[PDB]
Amino acid sequence: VLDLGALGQDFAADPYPTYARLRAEGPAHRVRTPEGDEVWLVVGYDRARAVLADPRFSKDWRNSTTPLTEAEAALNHNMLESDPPRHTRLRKLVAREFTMRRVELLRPRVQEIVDGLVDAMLAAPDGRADLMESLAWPLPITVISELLGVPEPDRAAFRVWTDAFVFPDDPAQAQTAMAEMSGYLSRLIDSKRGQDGEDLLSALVRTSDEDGSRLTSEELLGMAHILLVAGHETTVNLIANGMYALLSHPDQLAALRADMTLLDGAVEEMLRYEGPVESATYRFPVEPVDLDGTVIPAGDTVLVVLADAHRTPERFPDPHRFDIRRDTAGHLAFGHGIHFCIGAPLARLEARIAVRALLERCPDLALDVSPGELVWYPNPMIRGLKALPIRWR
Ligand code: HEM
Ligand SMILES: CC[C@H]1OC(=O)[C@H](C)[C@@H](O[C@H]2O[C@@H](C)C[C@@H](N(C)C)[C@@H]2O)[C@@H](C)C[C@H](C)C(=O)/C=C/[C@H]1C
Repeated sequence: VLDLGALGQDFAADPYPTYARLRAEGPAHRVRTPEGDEVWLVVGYDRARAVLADPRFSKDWRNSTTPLTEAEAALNHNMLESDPPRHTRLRKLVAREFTMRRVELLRPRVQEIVDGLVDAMLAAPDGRADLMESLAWPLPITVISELLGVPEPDRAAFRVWTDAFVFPDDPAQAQTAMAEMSGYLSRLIDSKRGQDGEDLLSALVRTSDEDGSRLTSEELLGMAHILLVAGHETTVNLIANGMYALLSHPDQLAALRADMTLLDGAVEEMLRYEGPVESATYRFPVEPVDLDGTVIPAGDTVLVVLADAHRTPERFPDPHRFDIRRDTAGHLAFGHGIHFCIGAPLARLEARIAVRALLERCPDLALDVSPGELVWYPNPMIRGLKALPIRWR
């Protein structure tokens, strides 16, 4: 039983060697996450892609040996933590809001938010800033908050709750944060009743009130929570991890600067090279599963390591090479199967507009600290930085 906790920041900063080491012996391994969670890891691209879409692996806690806590049980009635038919029904409720055509209409506004954030950033007399605080965090929370209808003065509370979910001081902090967020969402939800709002939450509230059978109040709350949190810590880290990748690879940054039509390709390679999701969300086998000899008992917690999949040579030649011109087709940065990220088009839009704005307005943009000085968060499911110092002329 490998204990990831005893590996420290060394493993947090560069977990790849550890994963590949495990991939060499087999596809599934038992480990102890930093928080003390005894879980299973699935490494290797082929096995990883298969498991993500293998119906034998449920996301419904009723099939999990580990029980939900009281505060967690208040938010699990959402699509990411359910199997069909519930999943089918819940996702249908919002699929239409996230199509590429629907998201494209948001381009003008996303552009506004980015230009404003960059305007403010370039106001620094020293030509220095923390990209995490100036853009990576502000952009994502602003967009999703406007789509759902979260008042501006309430958006700060989320960075706090979100942090307590990722790198909580103690187990209790996370639980308290959930209870608070849970209480806030219920109040936000109730405040929309009778107000004729046209934001997504208001529509959902109307749907639930009209027929509690199509969307129960537990699910309304669950839906509001998943849409706000599943795309927060992820888009934030994509922007930051992606810019770090570019800034730590001068040659690639130059090629993109020279030819901006490589942008879309650059963004995909960022997802594949330094995607924010190191490990997918909890899966629980509904029956004992045998992965090439290793048997994962029913009920155990399983984590598909997307990061290791992205470094499998057979799938991505010269894995450790960050190449924006590389063939990325097949990466699992957004998952695979029925739970495939519903916010992918919106994630891609924000990332594309943010990367272009920095390259075209920050002359001689450069990393303002050495790669080795950067600090990464411990949590195995999330790949993200504590801060990203940058500078320009
Ligand atoms: C670059 C940013 C993003 C990445 C890399 C990402 C990644 C993922 C991944 C890996 C999954 C499935 C994981 C699993 O199967 O356990 C997923 C699911 C999901 N994502 Fe994203 N996501 C991002 C942005 C977004 C955005 C912007 C939203 C919100 C608008 C969002 C909403 C969701 C939801 C609600 C699900 C559940 C889908 C379902 O269960 O049917 N994601 N995302
Ligand atoms: C969709 C990929 C990202 O994951 C999340 O957003 C997960 C689902 C979210 O997980 C947990 O949030 C709690 C508030 C409720 C809990 N459930 C038991 C009711 C749910 O599993 C994040 C808060 C967890 C991780 C740490 C994260 O920040 C994002 C990870 C992405 C992989």
